[PDB]
Amino acid sequence: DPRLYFENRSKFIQDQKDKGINPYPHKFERTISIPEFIEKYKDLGNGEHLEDTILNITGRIMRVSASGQKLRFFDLVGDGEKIQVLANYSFHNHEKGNFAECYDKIRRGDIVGIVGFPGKSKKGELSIFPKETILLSACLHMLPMKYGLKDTEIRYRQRYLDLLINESSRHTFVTRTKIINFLRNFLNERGFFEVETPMMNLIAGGANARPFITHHNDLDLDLYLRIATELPLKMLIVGGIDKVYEIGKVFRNEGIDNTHNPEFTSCEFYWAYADYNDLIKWSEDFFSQLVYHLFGTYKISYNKDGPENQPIEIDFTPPYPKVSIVEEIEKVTNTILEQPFDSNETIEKMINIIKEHKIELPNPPTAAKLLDQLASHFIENKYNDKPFFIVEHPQIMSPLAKYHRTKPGLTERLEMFICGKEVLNAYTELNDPFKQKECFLDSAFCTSLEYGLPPTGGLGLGIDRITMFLTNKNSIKDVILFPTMRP
Amino acid sequence: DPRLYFENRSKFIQDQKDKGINPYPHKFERTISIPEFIEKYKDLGNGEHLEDTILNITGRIMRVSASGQKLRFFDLVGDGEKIQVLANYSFHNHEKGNFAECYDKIRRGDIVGIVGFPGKSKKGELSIFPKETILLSACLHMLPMGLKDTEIRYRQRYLDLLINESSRHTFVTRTKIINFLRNFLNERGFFEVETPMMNLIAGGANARPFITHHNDLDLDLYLRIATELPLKMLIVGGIDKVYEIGKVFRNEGIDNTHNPEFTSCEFYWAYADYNDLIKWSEDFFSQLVYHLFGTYKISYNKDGPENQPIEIDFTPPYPKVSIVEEIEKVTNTILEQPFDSNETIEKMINIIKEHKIELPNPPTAAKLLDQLASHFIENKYNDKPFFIVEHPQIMSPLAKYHRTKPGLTERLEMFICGKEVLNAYTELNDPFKQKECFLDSAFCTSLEYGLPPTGGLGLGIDRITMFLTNKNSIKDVILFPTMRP
Ligand SMILES: C[C@@H]1CCCN(C[C@H]2Cc3cc(O)cc(O)c3C(=O)O2)C1
Ligand SMILES: C[C@@H]1CCCN(C[C@H]2Cc3cc(O)cc(O)c3C(=O)O2)C1
Ligand SMILES: N[C@@H](CCCC[NH3+])C(=O)O
Ligand SMILES: N[C@@H](CCCC[NH3+])C(=O)O
Repeated sequence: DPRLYFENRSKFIQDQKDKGINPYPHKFERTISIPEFIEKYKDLGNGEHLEDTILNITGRIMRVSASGQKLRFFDLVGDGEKIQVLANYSFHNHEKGNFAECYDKIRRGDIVGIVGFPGKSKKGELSIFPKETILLSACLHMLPMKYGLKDTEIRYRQRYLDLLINESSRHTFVTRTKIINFLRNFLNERGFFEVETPMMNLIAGGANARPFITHHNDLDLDLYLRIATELPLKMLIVGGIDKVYEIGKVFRNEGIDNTHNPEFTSCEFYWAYADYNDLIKWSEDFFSQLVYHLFGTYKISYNKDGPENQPIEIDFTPPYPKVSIVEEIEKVTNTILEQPFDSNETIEKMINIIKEHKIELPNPPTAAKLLDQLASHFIENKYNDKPFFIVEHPQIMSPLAKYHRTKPGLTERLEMFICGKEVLNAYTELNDPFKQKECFLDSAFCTSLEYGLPPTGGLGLGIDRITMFLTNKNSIKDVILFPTMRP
Repeated sequence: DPRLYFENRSKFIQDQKDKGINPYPHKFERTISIPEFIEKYKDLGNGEHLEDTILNITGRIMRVSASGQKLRFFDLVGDGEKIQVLANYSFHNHEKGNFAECYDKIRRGDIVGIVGFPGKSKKGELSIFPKETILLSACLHMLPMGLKDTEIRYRQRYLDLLINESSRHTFVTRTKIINFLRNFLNERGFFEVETPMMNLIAGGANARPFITHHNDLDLDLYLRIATELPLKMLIVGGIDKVYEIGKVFRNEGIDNTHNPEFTSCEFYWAYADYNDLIKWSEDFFSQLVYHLFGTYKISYNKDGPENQPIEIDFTPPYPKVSIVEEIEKVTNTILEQPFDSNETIEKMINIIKEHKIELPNPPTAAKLLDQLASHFIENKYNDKPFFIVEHPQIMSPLAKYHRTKPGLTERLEMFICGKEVLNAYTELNDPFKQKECFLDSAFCTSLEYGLPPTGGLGLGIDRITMFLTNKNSIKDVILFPTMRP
């Protein structure tokens, strides 16, 4: 029980090897899985056995029970579904070892191949009746019980233990790929095209973050890891790919939070001849149909304050509330910020309302980062009953967004927030090389615009944050398999 | 013409802004795309006009030709398809400006917005009849008129995708291949996942890894060379059918068939053996080739686009050869075990020099066998893909020992024109038989909880698209490959 269980099971493998019994066989020819076994023999008669249809099935023993040395009860799991094993001495093929020698050797956690027939016990339990039982691979360690996990960080370290004990985690991850599959098929329906852009570049462009640094030995270059796929995707639209998208990982060297991770899955599409309204119409259709594709209703339950407090209802019914960033800030505080924002009359007009409201000052106090913290404390945690948009950002905050059609100083940028956390960022791209801020971003992108970029609108998604709200999870390490951990 | 055209056009759009014309308008809503335009109005009569059905279309001009200053001819390209522009003077709206100036400004490469009606040309071409054309995005640089076989096509792919209609046909099939692969595995109950690309140790293959540093934890991490270890750990977790189409990073040479980062897919099939992996690859490759072309045989310019092309027959089954057996037969020598013994190493050292082959340093057991297989097995059959099977355990640290032949494993490698596009074997699920479980301890411990008998397979997506798109270099199937400044 302490640590000696790892020793005798290890010697048990050696005792089987010396006696001539190979403990890890090569191939077991199973003819039926467990989920299909459940679907095929679900409505059998209580006590009915199908003796003429023998089946070969595999699985992992999760409960070892006995009753008289000649009747042994097991729990065989596989692909998230569970059936019972009713090993009876009279049904055992008395030609491959003794019954006791064939069943006293296996314990909890062992992968075993079963040769038997389907049937239901008198208690009404669908079970497989093995005439032959062969150990495929033994579990040398002591597996914890049901509620002996999902507490410590052993899940984030050894996820294979968390996937075999808690039905939640398996449901968290089958819904994660269900989202990615729904998102991939959603774009393909609109004629989008999936591509692959490089991840090791000589410049860190696309967003605002802190990059990584690696080195190529055969070339002697110190390359930067990407933070987004903004620049290469636009170059492909110049190449004729009007509808293009890409799903993949992006790297960030920021602080690790419950919504922040060193690496996470990104998704950016770029729609040619699409304006500001085409994006919000695309966003409201995507999130609404997604939660309806999963839960059958636009209203979902989500414990915002951990599993210890009551949840809050998140309504995904379009249209979502649109909010202007500069217009809402100057109303809740009645501090009129006149453009230009990078002046000196207004840059401290908002400094005297961030330290006056007991909020951390962001250094450097640039007009772009001041409006960011002002929006993060006055607009973000506004509508938790339903997601909302923060639209019409200033041009100081979005150096890659096209000028607004009428309103000066602003742009057509939009950010969707769920429970106050950004999960979407979209704007109409700035296809003017002369009205650009950075070309006076690498030259590979500045030269790409000089060849002609159509009026394009882009959008980025946070899939790792989306799965958090769509699975009632509060941490970023719950929605990814192997999060970065400290030894 | 040099940069003067780019600098004259840069001033040309500057004057257009001063005159009061926006060269980059915000929105111009189009009603129908160019591919939809062809699929609808193709069955018209030569010269038939539909002057009542007006449409809003967009595209990029790739051809400018004058003809009597009354009819202007253009080639509008959009989404890999082309249409003609019949700018008849009688149909032009003269209120929007001078008909001469409204079309003398349109150069090659400009993105324009056309408002007009469909129909066929006088000669019989499907054309669009613009009532008015408005420039939305101007191409300042001169588009290369086709003298494109240089090196700039790798650094500036957007130029290579507009001028060469052939390269767009190859990158569209690379997506169709991945779309076929994902659906192939998903239709077989496989469950796609995502393993972290930044691991504490690089494992799963045999290559030098890239190493970066995190600024919050202040320890150096290794970029993955293969998703092998994190995937089979999910097999221990209950996912009996798991795969991951993604990217890996290997820090080594850059040749026509090697890139510092490439796309690879690896699926792990529980309760499947070596015979199940051979049947899968034979089925997957034959169905993929037939899905793209309609036949199992294809043509491929192995020696280059100028030399004669060879044919590849993807009709299953494919030949299988044991690596240790065929090497002994072609060189008439016997390589007794152990393969890393001084006597066997010496024989492998000499045989490659009797036939004048370079020595792959370091002269080890695996390196000598790997070189002995590339210059004696992979270059003998090119008409069909073939499997090189039953590798020694010294060449495969993670492959299960052969169930019948001692000293070997149940490995299989598929080759096309002598290049490895696939690798598979039954996974070694015995934690004691691993020489290295005494790699990382975080993976050997996962085997201690019981790994069922499974069989994994790896695919080289970038190499597979090469032989299916008739490309000699791997940089031709990658959008933006690694390029030196
Ligand atoms: C491209 C998308 C657009 C939608 C918004 N997200 C936000 C992104 C920010 C972030 C920073 C970080 O260092 C670590 C993170 O895990 C995250 C994260 O998960 O989310 C970005
Ligand atoms: C997992 C797959 C399947 C099994 C075989 N291939 C081989 C892989 C090796 C490689 C190294 C490199 O530095 C660069 C490369 O492009 C490649 C490549 O394209 O192919 C690996
Ligand atoms: N790349 C942006 C999202 C897309 C913006 C519009 N092209 C980001 O990382 O937030
Ligand atoms: N990781 C292997 C492919 C899978 C081999 C079977 N586990 C490679 O890079 O070649």
